[PDB]
Amino acid sequence: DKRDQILAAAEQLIAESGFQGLSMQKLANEAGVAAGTIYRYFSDKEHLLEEVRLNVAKRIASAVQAGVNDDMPLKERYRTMWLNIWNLAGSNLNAISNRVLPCTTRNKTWELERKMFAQVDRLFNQGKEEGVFKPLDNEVLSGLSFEASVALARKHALGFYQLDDDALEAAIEASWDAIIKH
Amino acid sequence: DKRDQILAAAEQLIAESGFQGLSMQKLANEAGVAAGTIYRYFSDKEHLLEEVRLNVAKRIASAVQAGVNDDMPLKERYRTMWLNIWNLAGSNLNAISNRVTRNKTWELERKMFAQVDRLFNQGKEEGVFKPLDNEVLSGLSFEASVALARKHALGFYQLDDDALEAAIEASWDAIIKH
Ligand SMILES: [Cl-]
Repeated sequence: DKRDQILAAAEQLIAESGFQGLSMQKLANEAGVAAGTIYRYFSDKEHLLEEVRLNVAKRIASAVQAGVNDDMPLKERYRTMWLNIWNLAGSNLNAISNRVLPCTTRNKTWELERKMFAQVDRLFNQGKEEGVFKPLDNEVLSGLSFEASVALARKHALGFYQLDDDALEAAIEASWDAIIKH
Repeated sequence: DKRDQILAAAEQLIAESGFQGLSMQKLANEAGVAAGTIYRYFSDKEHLLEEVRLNVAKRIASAVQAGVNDDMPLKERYRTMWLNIWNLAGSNLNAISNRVTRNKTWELERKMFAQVDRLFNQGKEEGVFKPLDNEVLSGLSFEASVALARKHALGFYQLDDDALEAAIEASWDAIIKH
């Protein structure tokens, strides 16, 4: 089964030179398969692209959630994921997803991707249940904390500022302030 | 206006295809000119691109700081900017900026956002804000406006008014001392 190999080649090419650039021929060349092999797995370029988006979302979700267990205290689960996000900066996953349609597909993709972040939801739900977090939708809590520090990571990896360990922990703490009740 | 036409065409191609779809041939064709005319008005693609970046940055800076008066209270300026950012989402201009360097370019760009720096410097000097770097303070607050606004413009998630007000307060919590 060459599906992952093809997705890996595809993702590399998209990271490199984007969605619209993708050639089925170079894909086959880079994946090391005949063109015909690609069509045994994907009906056409457009279906391949959707599978790429879903596959990138799945990898991000497992990277973000790596090392988390729901036994940890809330703040430690938060810190772990926050730091996993920081360490994704400069990766292919970030590169690809910073681009990502109609809205039959657009909403399909969005909905399928949300299901993949089950431990992020459990953190925010548990926090709200415990009276620790502000009572906002998990999408808002995510936007105020995790999703925003993608921005810090991005701007750090691109050189806009250097952050020492004291400074990083200060950033983690400040973002926690955004989501906790005061 | 011919120069400006080329610049607008450049920005449009970039909005559609990024810097990787910006070839001089494609631009000539998008602007309805010969490629020579491009070389005449900019010297080369690098210089065309620096002008695109500066143009786009100035327009973003203008939008971000619209209606901000330096004498108003700290939190009022904050709110105005947070909402200005929110309303950039889904725009033409945000598209082109998303897709877009020298030290001189960055120095010139930063000067355009001087009000944003004065907000953070004044709040730190007054003991209101956490003593962090302005880029970090901005990362902790206004980038929440960007993330939320994006998801919102895409039609992914809808924030009613009370929720938007709460989100503005929450992101203020990130940057103030407690
Ligand atoms: Cl096969």
